[PDB]
Amino acid sequence: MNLEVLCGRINVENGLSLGEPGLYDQIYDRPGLPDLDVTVDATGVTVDIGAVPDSASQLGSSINAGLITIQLSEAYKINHDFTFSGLSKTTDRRLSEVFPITHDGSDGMTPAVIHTRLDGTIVVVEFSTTRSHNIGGLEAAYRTKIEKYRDPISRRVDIMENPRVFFGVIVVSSGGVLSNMPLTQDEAEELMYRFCIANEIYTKARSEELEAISRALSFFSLFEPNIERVEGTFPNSEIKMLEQFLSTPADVDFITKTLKAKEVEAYADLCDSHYLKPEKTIQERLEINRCEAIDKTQDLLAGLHARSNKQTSLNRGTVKLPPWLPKPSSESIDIKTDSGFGSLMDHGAYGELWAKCLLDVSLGNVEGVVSDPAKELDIAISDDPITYRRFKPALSSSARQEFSLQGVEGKKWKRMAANQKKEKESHETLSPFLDVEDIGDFLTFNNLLTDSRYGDESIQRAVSILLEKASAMQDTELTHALNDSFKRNLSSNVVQWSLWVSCLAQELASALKQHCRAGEFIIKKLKFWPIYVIIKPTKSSSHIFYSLGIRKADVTRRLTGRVFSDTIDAGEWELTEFKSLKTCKLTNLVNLPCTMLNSIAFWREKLGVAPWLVRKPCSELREQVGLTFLISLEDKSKTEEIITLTRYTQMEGFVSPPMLPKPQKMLGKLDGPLRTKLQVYLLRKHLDCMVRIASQPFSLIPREGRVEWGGTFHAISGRSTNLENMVNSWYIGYYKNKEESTELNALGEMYKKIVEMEEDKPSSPEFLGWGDTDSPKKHEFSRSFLRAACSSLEREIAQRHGRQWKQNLEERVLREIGTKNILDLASMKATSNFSKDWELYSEVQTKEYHRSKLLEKMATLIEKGVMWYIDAVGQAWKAVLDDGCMRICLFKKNQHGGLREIYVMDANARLVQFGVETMARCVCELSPHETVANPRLKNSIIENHGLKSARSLGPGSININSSNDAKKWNQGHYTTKLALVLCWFMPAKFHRFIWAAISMFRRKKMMVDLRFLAHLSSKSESRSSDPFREAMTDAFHGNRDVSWMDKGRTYIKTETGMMQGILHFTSSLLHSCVQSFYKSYFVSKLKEGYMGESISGVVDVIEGSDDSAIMISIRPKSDMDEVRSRFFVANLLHSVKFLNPLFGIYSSEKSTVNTVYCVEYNSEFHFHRHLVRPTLRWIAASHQISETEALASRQEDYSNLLTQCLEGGASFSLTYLIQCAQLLHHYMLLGLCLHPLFGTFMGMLISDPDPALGFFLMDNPAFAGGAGFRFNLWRACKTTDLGRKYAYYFNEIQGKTKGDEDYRALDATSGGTLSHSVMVYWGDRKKYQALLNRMGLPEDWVEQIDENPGVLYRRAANKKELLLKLAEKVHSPGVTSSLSKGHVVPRVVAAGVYLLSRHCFRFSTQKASLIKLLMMSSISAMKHGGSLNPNQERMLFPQAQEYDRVCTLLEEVEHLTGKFVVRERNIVRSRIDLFQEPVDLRCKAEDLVSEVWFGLKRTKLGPRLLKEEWDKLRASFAWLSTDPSETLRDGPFLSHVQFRNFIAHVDAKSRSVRLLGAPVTTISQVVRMNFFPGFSLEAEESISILKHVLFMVLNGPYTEEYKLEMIIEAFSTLVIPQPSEVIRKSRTMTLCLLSNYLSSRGGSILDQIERAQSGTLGGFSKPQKTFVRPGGGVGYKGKGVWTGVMEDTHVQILIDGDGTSNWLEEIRLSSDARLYDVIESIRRLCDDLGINNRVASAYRGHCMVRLSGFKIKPASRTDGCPVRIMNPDEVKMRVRGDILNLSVTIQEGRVMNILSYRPRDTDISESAAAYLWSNRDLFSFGKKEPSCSWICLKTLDNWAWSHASVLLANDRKTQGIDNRAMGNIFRDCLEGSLRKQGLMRSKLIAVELSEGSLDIESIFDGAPILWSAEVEEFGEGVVAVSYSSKYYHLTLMDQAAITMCAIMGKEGCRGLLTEKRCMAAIREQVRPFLIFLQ
RNA sequence: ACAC
RNA sequence: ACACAGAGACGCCCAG
RNA sequence: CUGGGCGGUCUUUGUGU
RNA sequence: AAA
Repeated sequence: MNLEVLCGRINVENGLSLGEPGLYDQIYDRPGLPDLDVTVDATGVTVDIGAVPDSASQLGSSINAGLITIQLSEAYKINHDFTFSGLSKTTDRRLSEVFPITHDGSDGMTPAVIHTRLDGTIVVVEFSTTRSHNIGGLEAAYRTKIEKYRDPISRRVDIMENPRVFFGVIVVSSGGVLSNMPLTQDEAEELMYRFCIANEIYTKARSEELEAISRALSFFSLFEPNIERVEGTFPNSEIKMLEQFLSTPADVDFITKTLKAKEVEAYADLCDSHYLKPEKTIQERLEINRCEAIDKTQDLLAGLHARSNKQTSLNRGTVKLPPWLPKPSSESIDIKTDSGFGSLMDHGAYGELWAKCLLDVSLGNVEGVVSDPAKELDIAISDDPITYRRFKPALSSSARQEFSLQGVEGKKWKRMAANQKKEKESHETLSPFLDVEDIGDFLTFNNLLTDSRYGDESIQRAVSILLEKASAMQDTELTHALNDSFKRNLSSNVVQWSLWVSCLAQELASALKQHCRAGEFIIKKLKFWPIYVIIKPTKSSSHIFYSLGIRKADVTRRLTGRVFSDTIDAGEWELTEFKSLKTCKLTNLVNLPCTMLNSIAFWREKLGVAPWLVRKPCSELREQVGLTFLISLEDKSKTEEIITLTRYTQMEGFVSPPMLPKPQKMLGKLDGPLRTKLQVYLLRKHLDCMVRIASQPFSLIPREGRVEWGGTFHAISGRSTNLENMVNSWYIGYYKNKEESTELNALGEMYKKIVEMEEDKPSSPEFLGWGDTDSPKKHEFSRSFLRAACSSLEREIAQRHGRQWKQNLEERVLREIGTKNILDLASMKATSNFSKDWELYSEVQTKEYHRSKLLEKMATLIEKGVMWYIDAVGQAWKAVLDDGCMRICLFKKNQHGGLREIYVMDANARLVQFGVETMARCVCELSPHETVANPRLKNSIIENHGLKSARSLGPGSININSSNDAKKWNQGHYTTKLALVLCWFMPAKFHRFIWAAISMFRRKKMMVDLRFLAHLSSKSESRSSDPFREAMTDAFHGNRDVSWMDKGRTYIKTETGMMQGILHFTSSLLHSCVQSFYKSYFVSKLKEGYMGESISGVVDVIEGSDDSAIMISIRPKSDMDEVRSRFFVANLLHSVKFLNPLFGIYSSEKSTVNTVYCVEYNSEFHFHRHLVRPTLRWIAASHQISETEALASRQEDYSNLLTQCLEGGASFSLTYLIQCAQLLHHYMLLGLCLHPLFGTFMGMLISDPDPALGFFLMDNPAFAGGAGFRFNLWRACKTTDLGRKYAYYFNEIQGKTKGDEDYRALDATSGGTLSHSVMVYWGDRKKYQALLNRMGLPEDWVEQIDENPGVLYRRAANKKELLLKLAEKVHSPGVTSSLSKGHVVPRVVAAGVYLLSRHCFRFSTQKASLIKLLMMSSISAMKHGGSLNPNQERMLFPQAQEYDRVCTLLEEVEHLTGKFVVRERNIVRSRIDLFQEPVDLRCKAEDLVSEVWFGLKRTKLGPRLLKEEWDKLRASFAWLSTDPSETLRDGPFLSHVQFRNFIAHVDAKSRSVRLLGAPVTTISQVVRMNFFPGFSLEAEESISILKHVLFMVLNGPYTEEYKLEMIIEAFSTLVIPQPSEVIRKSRTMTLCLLSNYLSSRGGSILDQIERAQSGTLGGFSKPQKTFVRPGGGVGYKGKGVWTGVMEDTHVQILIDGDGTSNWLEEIRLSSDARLYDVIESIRRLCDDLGINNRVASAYRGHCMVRLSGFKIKPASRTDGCPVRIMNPDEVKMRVRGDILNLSVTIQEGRVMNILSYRPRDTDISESAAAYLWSNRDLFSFGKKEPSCSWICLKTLDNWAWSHASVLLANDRKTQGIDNRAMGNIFRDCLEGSLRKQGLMRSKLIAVELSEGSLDIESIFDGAPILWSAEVEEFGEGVVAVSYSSKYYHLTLMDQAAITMCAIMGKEGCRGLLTEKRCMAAIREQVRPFLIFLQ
């Protein structure tokens, strides 16, 4: 009954003892069984245990009666669970805790019992049970459970000083207890009786990576959704339809007939809508289309004018801020004027209070008018110790009335006649005939781009000084020219206006939180400008009101145009009426100057204008810049809809014959109330563009392979421009703020959208998944079509994947669900607390609903005893089923698209939904054409398609594309259909749970905002015009009946649709099924169509969720063939919209069908080879910051936003200008225009430039966004006093400098930045403290983390560690702190007035300021006077080698001397890889620390290498100790959390940047030909020269003897350093070993090769046969072995491959001494060489240790690989076909290569060729001057080429020129050279009854016929296969090619290249040009 | 940051 | 002034 | 009909990459 | 030369 008694029943002796197995047998005459009940429901297994029968031996004492609960997850092991429910420990312990770590790979195997016996000894007891009625099973179990632990315990006890260790395996069964301990027979009999009870319970109830599989399998097998309850609970939830759909086939007659009907309907609509028979011509068809567009537009205009307020002339500005540009100056308060404060009284109410304020200020105090610079100096110097000016004016009644009209004090004057009049008139729509000429005149003529002549001003001087201090790192003239361009942009008329507007908004944001008494006003002066603002602050949520007053003798300049609102004139002064802004609108105002700078820079770069040249602006720049200015200032949600729709509108001109552009479709969304002038102007321009593009398609102009579109134009302005400018002009509206506050008068559109499809729900359920339908109405579908689509996708997946795909999918989903934890849930996402309580209004009117985070629910679940995710599914399901509904809350996120309808989710619903989401995500990852779970397929389907069509069809193939969308993708997908498709794509076990989960979605009670219901219930009268408002009001008040109400409740019921987002993969899988069925149908129709001649074609489908693209390519043979094929493909693509309603899709009207060489899948516009992605969208989002605890993380986020701009296609100069704008934004949020003490902070920053102290690191101009914050930090450390400060800090960390208390930056953030500066306070911790004390976490988590540092690298063992990790995640600097947020930027910028001088920055107890911290560091960093040694740097910056390599390339390109050249059409997305993980480290720091402290195999180094890496890490930190506890006491930290953060934060990361440009060391090409569009930058060691030589040495026309001779010469002449100790496949070590083999300046060559490879010396003694996969890549299949020497042993590893898998095999060894190091090294080697371990070895004979999953197998158990124990003068150089193999010529039959070297195309540089050419009298290639032009990149002119041709002749031989090599070398090189400028082409039964409009001839009249237009394929795959040749970037004979072209005209050999004829006799003129080929 |  | 094919906000709580 | 002090105030951000 |  107690473990300690039987534990102490043993004797203690030296060494491990396995005991003696004692056989037991029952003798006590067990009477029978107690009361046993099985009640397995979904919530668990409740077993009722009665009183045991009375026994003669009185057994069953500890089986006392009661109720015991067993979870369904832990039901696969119930016999063992209940057998030992007694003496089992109430804790769990790992072997690494009680025993020293040996790194043997079996130290994580936790046993059942680890008992620290009371004699200071250790014992282990392992339970076991066998279900066999004999002793043989007992013996087998005893043997297995003794071999599982006999050896590792011996390994750990050899080290242990006291070997007092005993092993305690008990083999319990039905018959006997085989044990090596002396057991009391009563206790043994009791345990046997418990096992018998558990066995009978298992019978009556059943009716590391393997445990999760078993748990999930047992749960899903035993889980029982109450379907009988479910049907009565949720509608349409019967399993009968599901099993019928699974059972019955698809009726082929129904599918056939429906296909015929839909196809003829599509044909009829195409004929009658796109202007077909009676036969017309394209001109008159376009004229009729234009007339139809005119008719529809005038109908819309009439329908909008009918609902307007007439009033053709109306006055209100579109930018409600005054147009004045004042000259900045020093801070001063001048009040008195010439006329005095007596003329201001007689000018109105505004003048009255503007005189009152000035009278109060002048005859009073100026405190609060401006922030004093002295009052805060005393509080900045000091330690541990906002004041707005307030005045109440006279306020006559008329003035109060006028203020109440404009919003000020406007609530008490609510029922006045004038106020009610204004309220009546404010709800009146305007008219599209508004006569808007002010805006049109403004966007042609405006002074915005004129310079303001304001170069020297205080804000400009401060920003310029900061810019120069940033630029101090890079003094190149390139940087100065870009900085002068930025200064010139900064001096413009519009940015000098936006600077004071941003200052005004920054002052207003801080003033917003302040509150005033009734009648009070606040007067403020802008910092640098003589502008006075009177501020009336309401509640912070409410609007804040401002009036602006200026001297009017200081208004030096005014922005031109009538768009700005009018200003009251007070005589001397200019005043403006009070205007209103709230928090959301403020974001655009603060960010206006950066926005305008990014816009002028973007458009200047777009229009070919370089930054360095200064020119008069053109018209188009004014248009775009003014439009951005206007739309940014107005910030209204209706305005940006028009431009986003003009995107779709101008996507119609790419539609080709036989269809006409039909843009008028978009008018169904343009019908919306227009309440401003800019909206009317946008509507008018949009309709004019609509008419223009309806009257004429965008012309396609074929060229010599190139295809272009012409006639493209701006939507909102007349000017015609390039296609890129139009595509980027579409996105302009994105400048408007994405997040805007939703008022209570809104959200009615949301409820209208939700319930719109609810009314149209069908009542007969026969068509909702039961029967087959033709033309369903709004929600129905046909199960035959659904089954056909899912069967087609099943066939496609089974073709793509293996035939066992379902079994592996089941294993995948079970492993995913089983490994899920509760802690992996939560993640601080909002949930819904809607329950039965809230469902009754006026019960809940008193209390206020609050949404809560999932973290609290997960805390309650953790305290509930639930640890895995699968243990809480049953309780959540029961809670849902006991409620009969799922509860959903609502929020209105605003998206740059239309609008979002976000549905929040209840915690239990989320728990149930997560499982089916994972189940659908796995099958989506198995799909071959989806993108959401397969990110790869997005760029590998639309780009492979050109290559695939090239193979399948042939050269000169015409492509047709479609772009399909969905307009009602959220509501319309009836849950039955999703459940049917999903259950079709699953095994049978999952089907029940899946169906039950989807059945929950049938009823979705959604909470309506209680504040909205407060005013809905208070007004029983409906009034209004929109019928939905009246419907909801009547339904609530009950004088109407709708399904979606229940007579006075707070929930709107809903039966249809899948809520937006919560199902993201089931509907994606459905859409993939639809796309696959469409592809199959298209293939079937293409194989037989148009009279039966098979139109050769390929169709490739791609889909996400709603956006999809169908692409069909064809290759015709004649004009009639071309036109008929194009018409047939057009019909196939047009039938999609008609076939779609058979599924629940409902094709959108924003789709684009029948486009030739254009496709827009996911906003990536592929216009033939040109790939266009808008950069304006990411340039607009450049300056949206996130809240930061530290200060360097803000700059890191800025860097991420800049890098995203770089991905968008922005030029490097543009990227640098955007970062210059970001600098200004960072300093403005820091306080550059609010805090008086900023100047002192600026001076402090100049002396000490430090990241995380407010200094901004500026990137190099040539490479701007490619390199993250780490590279900038490294460069500044190399070349500033930041190196001194970092060295000081790392001396504090190393411990050689005390520097106690303040300083000691012992904490680091992401991106390798360490600082002790953090503003934890962040405007207090009320919400944080509420979250902390609401959850029952232990507030002493650091004390248990210190004593148990194990849980920082392990997933989960027990609940206490789960609670510790939860407490860690609830105190993380980012995960919990950042998540709480509203509008981030105003909240941040409001802190700019106290951040600089107040106590906010904690020392990472007391708080201080930025100034205080800088003054404290002013006596530390300067005083330190050190530097960074290379070890210190190479652990502060592990990637330093790549950093200096990149910096060398960047340093080379500085000079601004270059040529504008011709632009490149091809334009693709290359992935240049930079800053790869360095190889000379062998591991990372955190995983190495985990290996040393706990023995977790995260690194792949073993005991010797582990010890070496630990030795150098000790060299880094002398107080690092193996034992984790001794490290915390010595090391300068506070807890293992701080140590873990510090270790993990500074590391090497695999940086990768994608780009957009010409296809492609490779960094230099991007540096040159990406700086500006159409401008090469034209910039003017030892191993680079060696690489450049050896590339053409191995790849060249030379002879093998001459090859190796010049190899030896090149190795001897150059100087190569000694090799290093790398861990992976490197080439520098191979070059060094190759050099040292010949120089012989070291030891034995084999030893150096062995140690260079970290102890590995071997190769493929028996290689494997090579097969070429489609793309090259010779793969290794067959039988082969690998022989070498690992760790002073002899290995013969055998490899076997059959397909794309290279699973390993029998591992032959030579001794058992160092198996573990051999295993680690062999794993490393197999990872580098591409050898996995999945297939178990076929061998099953004699073996000792198996190998499966690259893990140690303790036993032969789980059969794997049979690991069997059982001349430095013959080496040479093979040189045998461009591989420099060395070989050992090991025992006869094998050659055993040891080193390889493959010269690639990258290793070519300009300098090396010139230096070799000059040093021609230094090597052996100086002779044969026709050669060494193959080694050095030369240009062979007429005489040199004549010399080469004379040398060639027919057949001549030289020393090493060989024969038949010059032929193919010249062929490849010069065919590629001729391909550069052109010349040689690159890589060369629903029938329509044959009716015909005019035999499809007049339909295509005047068309650019394309089947003879030599058009090329498009796709990054086709630009790579053209560059796949090893000789592309060579200029061997290019002048020869241009002279050939000049000789033979443009045509010349166009014949001979195509068909052999030029004039049949040319001979001596161009004979060598033909000798080159034939 | 994007897409629902 | 914001929001709106008229729902709201234009300050909230307490004391007299 | 006048005064006062409070207030990341309130939740405002779901699902996946 | 295997991604």
